[PDB]
Amino acid sequence: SMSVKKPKRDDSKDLALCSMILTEMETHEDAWPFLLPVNLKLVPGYKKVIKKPMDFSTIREKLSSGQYPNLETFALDVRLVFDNCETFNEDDSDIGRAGHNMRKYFEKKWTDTFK
Repeated sequence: SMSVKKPKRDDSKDLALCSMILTEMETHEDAWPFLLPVNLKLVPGYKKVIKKPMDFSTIREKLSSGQYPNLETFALDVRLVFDNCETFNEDDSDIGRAGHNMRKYFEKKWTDTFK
């Protein structure tokens, strides 16, 4: 509350460390469904169903231009990529499996770097 604060966690490396995670996600062999925005002209149903599209290149641009206020808003966009994937793709498909694999890969790096 006013004039009463928990000890200050050092967040000075968060930007660099999120960049590193994102580089690791970009270079994973199962990243291909997520590297670029889904083409809303060429994929029937996507635009109406997926209210907030997200992909790795859009997170990279947001990260590089100071559009994440803190490391949690960064994690929320990464998770959105996988939540969108699950919304639109059957679990038993190449893309559905890719999304589960990448979400696991992310959540481990996230815990190991920050928890």
